[PDB]
Amino acid sequence: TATLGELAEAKGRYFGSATDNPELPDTQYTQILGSEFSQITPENTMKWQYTEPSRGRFDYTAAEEIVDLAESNGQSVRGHTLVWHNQLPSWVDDVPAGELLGVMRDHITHEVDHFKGRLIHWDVVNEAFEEDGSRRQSVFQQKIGDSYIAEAFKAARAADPDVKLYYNDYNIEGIGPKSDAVYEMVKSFKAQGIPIDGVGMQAHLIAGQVPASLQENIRRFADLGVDVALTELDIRMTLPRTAAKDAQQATDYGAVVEACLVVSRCVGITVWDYTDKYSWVPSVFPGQGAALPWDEDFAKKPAYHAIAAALN
Ligand SMILES: O[C@@H]1[C@@H](O)[C@H](O[C@@H]2CO[C@@H](O)[C@H](O)[C@H]2O)OC[C@H]1O
Ligand SMILES: O[C@@H]1[C@@H](O)[C@H](O[C@@H]2CO[C@@H](O)[C@H](O)[C@H]2O)OC[C@H]1O
Ligand SMILES: [Zn+2]
Ligand SMILES: [Zn+2]
Ligand SMILES: [Zn+2]
Ligand SMILES: [Zn+2]
Ligand SMILES: [Zn+2]
Ligand SMILES: [Zn+2]
Ligand SMILES: [Zn+2]
Repeated sequence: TATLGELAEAKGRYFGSATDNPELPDTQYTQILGSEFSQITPENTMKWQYTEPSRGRFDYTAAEEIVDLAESNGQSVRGHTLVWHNQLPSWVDDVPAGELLGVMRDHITHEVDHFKGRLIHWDVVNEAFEEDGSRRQSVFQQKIGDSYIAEAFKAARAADPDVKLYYNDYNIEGIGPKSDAVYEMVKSFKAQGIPIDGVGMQAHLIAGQVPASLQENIRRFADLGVDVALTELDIRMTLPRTAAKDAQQATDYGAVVEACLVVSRCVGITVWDYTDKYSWVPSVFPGQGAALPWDEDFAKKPAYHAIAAALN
């Protein structure tokens, strides 16, 4: 009957999926992508390695294809991601330290300006913290210093006054050292007038290990004056699949969805793609996989039932 996107929208939220250009030829895949979800996130082609492959020369070719596709289906789009230590073209490291801030600002200005009025959110800075809450020592942190994050958000806001600006990261679903650091940063930004509208919890989880403090963590951020979104949701398991593992995964998805629906400022959920067929998990986590609601043959898993039930 009703799709996840329609059920979510009925409750003032979106339910989307990320997708990548190489997947679009798969007709069965795109059919579900366009009808089941209300929001889309470019999995890769909006990243620095693609949009500014050589200094000062921008390329939005691939990203454009995804945005148009979403627009064709009446789906909103989240920009992802402007500043990140990964998938960064090699020339960025060669930029003289004293010039990096200008370069980062420029990269942000061109990409944000280019998609102005077409996206709902922008993951401005991605994965800036270590698990212990300290700053990740990326090229930006090292050469620009602690203010690089704030400067990135300022630059984004200056290029597009209406798009929601998000700080995105993983392992910040539960209350702990990492989410605490993000919490303090957001608190600091609001105090100093640094633009920031939301926190993106990637939610790359492990079946059976969903943080019990998830709901409370989402709420404390909401109380700070920012929205929250689960941006790259997947719940991986150690292969092979079993009815028991599938069932645990279903319970987990249901719990995650309920946690969001309980908090007024949790605006939506995006799964990092929706079918195991194209999940990034097997590639990065050896021996793990089957992390999405649809399996490799597009069969809806028990996890889908749980999500739909939670959305009601
Ligand atoms: O490159 C990053 C991955 O290393 C990261 O994987 C996180 C590692 O800790 C696990 O507990 C998390 O579940 C897992 O997602 O994900 C983000 C990616 O950019
Ligand atoms: O295909 C892979 C992408 O799905 C992957 O996306 C990253 C996963 O970790 C998250 O923390 C990042 O925000 C997200 O962009 O990047 C690697 C690519 O090979
Ligand atoms: Zn994909
Ligand atoms: Zn090109
Ligand atoms: Zn276009
Ligand atoms: Zn342009
Ligand atoms: Zn704490
Ligand atoms: Zn199957
Ligand atoms: Zn069912």
